[PDB]
Amino acid sequence: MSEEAKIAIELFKEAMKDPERFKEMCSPDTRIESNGQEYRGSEECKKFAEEMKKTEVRVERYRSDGDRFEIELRVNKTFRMEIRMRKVNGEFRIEEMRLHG
Repeated sequence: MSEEAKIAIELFKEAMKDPERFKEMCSPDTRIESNGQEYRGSEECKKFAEEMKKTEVRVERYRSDGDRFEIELRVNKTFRMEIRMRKVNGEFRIEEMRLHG
């Protein structure tokens, strides 16, 4: 429950700190939407992470399912971020994430 997400939340937060670590988390399934602009796939997501490197994160909301985790964050320039992740073999994949600020 709390722990898995913590790890999952922390991993994303740690991935926010390390741009290349973020590149690892992505799969071809990954879909990202930012300001009406869409990024989809392994390569495209890694390409997104580089742009995000140019940037105090607060977790406003969190939801838990065994397979998948839905997380809603506050980015602080202030923005709101929603992330959906699925746990695969002790590793976490970013199934989707949308940043609407």
